[PDB]
Amino acid sequence: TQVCTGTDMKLRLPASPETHLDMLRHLYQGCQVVQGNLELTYVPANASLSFLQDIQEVQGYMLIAHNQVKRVPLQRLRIVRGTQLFEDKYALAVLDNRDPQPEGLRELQLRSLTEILKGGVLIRGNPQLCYQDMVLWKDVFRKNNQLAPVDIDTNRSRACPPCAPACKDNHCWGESPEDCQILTGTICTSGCARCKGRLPTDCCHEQCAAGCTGPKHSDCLACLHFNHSGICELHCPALVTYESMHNPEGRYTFGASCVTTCPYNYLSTEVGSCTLVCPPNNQEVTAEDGTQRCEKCSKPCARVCYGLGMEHLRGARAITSDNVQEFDGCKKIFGSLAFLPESFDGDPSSGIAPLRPEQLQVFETLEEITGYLYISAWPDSLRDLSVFQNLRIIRGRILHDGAYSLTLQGLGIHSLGLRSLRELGSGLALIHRNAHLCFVHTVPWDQLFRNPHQALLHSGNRPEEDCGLEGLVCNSLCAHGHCWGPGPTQCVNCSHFLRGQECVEECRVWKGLPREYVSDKRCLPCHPECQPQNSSETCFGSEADQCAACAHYKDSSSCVARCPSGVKPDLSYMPIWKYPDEEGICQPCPIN
Ligand SMILES: *[C@@H]1O[C@H](CO)[C@@H](O[C@@H]2O[C@H](CO)[C@@H](O)[C@H](O)[C@H]2NC(C)=O)[C@H](O)[C@H]1NC(C)=O
Ligand SMILES: *[C@@H]1O[C@H](CO)[C@@H](O[C@@H]2O[C@H](CO)[C@@H](O)[C@H](O)[C@H]2NC(C)=O)[C@H](O)[C@H]1NC(C)=O
Ligand SMILES: *[C@@H]1O[C@H](CO)[C@@H](O)[C@H](O)[C@H]1NC(C)=O
Repeated sequence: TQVCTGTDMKLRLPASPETHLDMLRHLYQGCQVVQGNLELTYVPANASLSFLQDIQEVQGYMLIAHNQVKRVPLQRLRIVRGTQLFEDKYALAVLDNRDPQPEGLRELQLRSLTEILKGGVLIRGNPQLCYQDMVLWKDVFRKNNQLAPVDIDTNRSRACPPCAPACKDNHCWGESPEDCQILTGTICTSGCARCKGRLPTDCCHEQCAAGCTGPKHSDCLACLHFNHSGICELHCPALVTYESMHNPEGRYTFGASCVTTCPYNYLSTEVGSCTLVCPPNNQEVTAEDGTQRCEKCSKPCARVCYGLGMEHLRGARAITSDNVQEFDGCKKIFGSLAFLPESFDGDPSSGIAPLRPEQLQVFETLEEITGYLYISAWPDSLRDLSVFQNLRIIRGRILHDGAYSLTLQGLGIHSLGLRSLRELGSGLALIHRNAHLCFVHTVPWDQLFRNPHQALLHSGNRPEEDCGLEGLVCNSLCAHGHCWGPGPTQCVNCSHFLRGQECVEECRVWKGLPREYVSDKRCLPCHPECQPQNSSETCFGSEADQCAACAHYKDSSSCVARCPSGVKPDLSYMPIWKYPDEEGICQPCPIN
């Protein structure tokens, strides 16, 4: 697309360096607006970072830390809004880009960045870096962001070449005549916050953010608040106008844009904003057909199951013996599930018992997670993720490290067993360091994804061709070779009939055990009082009334194990007394 979602990993090491770059690539390739924080970290010496080259806007902060690359190609980046700040104060943080000694970041080259709405700048520990002190920062910082901290270290093990002669003022982002700083704040006339030149004819509209092509609200380089189809405006048009009526111009706010409709995986509020999370004392209602909306509860909200990151589990790290039981009977969890080594080791200092595999069945009910699933430890006695057999959707409205809606890491599992998983609402799946794990590639991951930024990243599992030579392959009854584990329960779809959750070639219509009838490709058992037929069907439905014939006795039209002796109909005093015919037909007893 063009709008994408950033991350939230701060300075923490990537779990998967073998995969980190792929991740950055899948998140940012083609992306123009990052909603969230743009965090580029631990990029090695030779990485290609060219998938960053379309980024024109960061809504949160931008963090460039712990890389060895010499160049970070962000020359189209126009604005960092700073709706979130690093260390709660910096819109731009460039940290520790060096090697343990020549490598390390050399120039920032942010030659399009003409706007920082909120927060300041931190540049520290970057020993090859030049030109960090030749930016006029206060031109960059919005007029009312002028007191933003500038904490810019210039300790260097190299000599900086000057700003190229062609630079009209002595300001630049780098040594080349292309990296000249373009000034759009400090050079303006009067009460003009942003301009394209020194004259008032060059003033930008007040609703523009980084600069302009001309004077109009259709000529902005970026919108200060909201882009309403090519016009920057203070507000999106209301959904309702005042008698009060519906407004056919109505728009929803999504980021710095006015949208006709909320994007996938988002909820609509009455006031027409889009959220990942409802305001307090709301409920999520699924319009019958796809939509979800936030609606305030007139009386007390129905009791709901909160997972990690949410309400009283806001600060909780992991599912544990002290908390598993809060999930009994839960179909929907608002929040996330994470199972870490601590979950299964316990902690003898708090007295926390290790989580027993049996306790995990409290999840057999689970159909939906609004946040993420993160599994970093799992019992060795559980060969698969079968306790989540009925899990249908991981929404990924909250994501681990702000990137992953499904993580399985360093586990001993042999198969997945996630047999109901049909949807990863957003975020990436990361499945790595599971040395005995097969049936990863038998899953049709493209079918669970919902945007083109999502992918499965994988490494260190069992090679697929090594599984495929040991008979760990999809059962042959699974349609299209798609399955989640070995055997006939693990199909994504059955090509034939299902008996319970087992895929079978045939129902027991003529042959078999207890006899069966068919209904919607489903093997269903005849009543136990039906007599199995040697030649024909044994039943045509489930009830005692629906047998070819009775194994024991018959009462009116249904096959029965015993004749009624003294059975009283609901609201009657008169009991029925019967006895079986010589041919097994229940007849009325001659006495009451
Ligand atoms: C990144 O680039 C450099 C430069 O090509 C790599 O260093 C080279 O290593 C190869 C392989 O042995 C040598 O043949 C070159 O002569 C080296 N060049 C240098 C720096 O003098 C470096 O290994 C690369 N780093 C990564 C992350 O692979
Ligand atoms: C505001 O958003 C509009 C989208 O409505 C952007 O304008 C479109 O940009 C695409 C790709 O850049 C063009 O192909 C279309 O011709 C444009 N359409 C419209 C509605 O003008 C626009 O760039 C954004 N403006 C700002 C200031 O960010
Ligand atoms: C950079 O140099 C000065 C003076 O030599 C020193 O006091 C300062 O602490 C250094 N910066 C860092 C990385 O601490």
